[PDB]
Amino acid sequence: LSTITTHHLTVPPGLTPEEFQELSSSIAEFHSYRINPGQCSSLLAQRIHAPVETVWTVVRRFDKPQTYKHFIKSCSVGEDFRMTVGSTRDVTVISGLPAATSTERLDILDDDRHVTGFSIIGGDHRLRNYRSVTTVHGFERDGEIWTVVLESYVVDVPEGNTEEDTRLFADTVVKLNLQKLASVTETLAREAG
Amino acid sequence: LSTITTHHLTVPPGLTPEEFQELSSSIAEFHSYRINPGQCSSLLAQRIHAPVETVWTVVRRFDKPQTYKHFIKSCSVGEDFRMTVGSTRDVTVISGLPAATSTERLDILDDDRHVTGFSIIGGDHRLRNYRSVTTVHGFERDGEIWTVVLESYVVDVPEGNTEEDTRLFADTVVKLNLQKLASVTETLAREAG
Ligand SMILES: CC1=CC(=O)CC(C)(C)[C@@]1(O)/C=C/C(C)=C\C(=O)O
Ligand SMILES: CC1=CC(=O)CC(C)(C)[C@@]1(O)/C=C/C(C)=C\C(=O)O
Repeated sequence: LSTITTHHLTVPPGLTPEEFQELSSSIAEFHSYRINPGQCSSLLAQRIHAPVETVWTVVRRFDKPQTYKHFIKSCSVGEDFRMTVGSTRDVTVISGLPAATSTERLDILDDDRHVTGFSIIGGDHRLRNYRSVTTVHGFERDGEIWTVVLESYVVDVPEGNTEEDTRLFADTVVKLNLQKLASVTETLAREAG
Repeated sequence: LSTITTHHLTVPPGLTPEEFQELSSSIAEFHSYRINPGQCSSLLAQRIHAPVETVWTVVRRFDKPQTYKHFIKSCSVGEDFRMTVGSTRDVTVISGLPAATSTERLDILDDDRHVTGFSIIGGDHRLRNYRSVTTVHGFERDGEIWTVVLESYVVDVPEGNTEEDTRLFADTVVKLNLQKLASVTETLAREAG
């Protein structure tokens, strides 16, 4: 029947084992899900050579996904938008023609622990039951500093598609956006200001 | 009625004016098209800190688009594939679910001038009449060497879509793949071998 994910029990690509062992409790706490037979889930990681708060300042901007995500034509939150759990955004995504619309809900926002997450709750695309969580972590070794971002999701496998294609699609989207996040924040860190 | 494109008469993003003035004859020769009212066309550029042949070795691999393009699940050319004008490839693209299929024809392959191009001639997506050309150019200044890649396309604007969304879609795809090309070839150049 239902199962618990195992992301917190194996090393995700692009993470070292030493890094994983430092993150294993966070992965258990924030990146575990109970999933049903029609669902899949994945955990992706991205190392970033920038301080945590530099990365978090970008990651946390629910109303400006275009700043670290590809193919965002627009994102609207409506005036009086205040960043609070339950707020929603309408994203127009130009990954194809016509452009897709995704309505997304802010699920988590913890500025102290550097955790956020959202759920897709409308739109005209095929990803159903999509929910993701992103956490940001600082590392240090001999005075050197870096960040690891972890992003996991759960989603329904769409009718007529395999889990492997579903995971390949969502994994590729998340991985490429994490690479943009790394570039944007490493540029920020390099240039200071 | 029909018009000639003007890419060879203005500076595309990410190119310096000095670079453009060196490339203007190539842009006129390889990146100009006669287009009809229902069509749009764009020219994109990418500077790469690697020698021309390092970039060209990758650009020229019609059967391995996955090496510098995002979201390629597979590409099949069939046994006895020989790289000749008229050869075709079946690309499966995982930019959405279900994955798209594009059947593409090799239009140009000039290893001396570093020119290639392809036309989409089948599949189950919406891009109709898509044709692109890619050229690769070497620059030198005071012993320093770099490459510029130019990629242009012509495509039909799909029913119910604006030219601006059509250009935004194709421009973003091409720009992001040119960035992967730059990363892949700059890594190659940095590591030599
Ligand atoms: C890029 C794209 C293409 C689709 O077909 C679905 C949807 C529009 C939701 C999406 O924005 C997917 C976004 C995902 C998976 C994650 C994110 O944004 O963190
Ligand atoms: C990424 C993608 C999404 C689509 O919806 C159309 C198609 C499948 C053709 C495509 O491969 C487009 C590829 C383009 C424009 C250029 C290329 O490859 O040089």
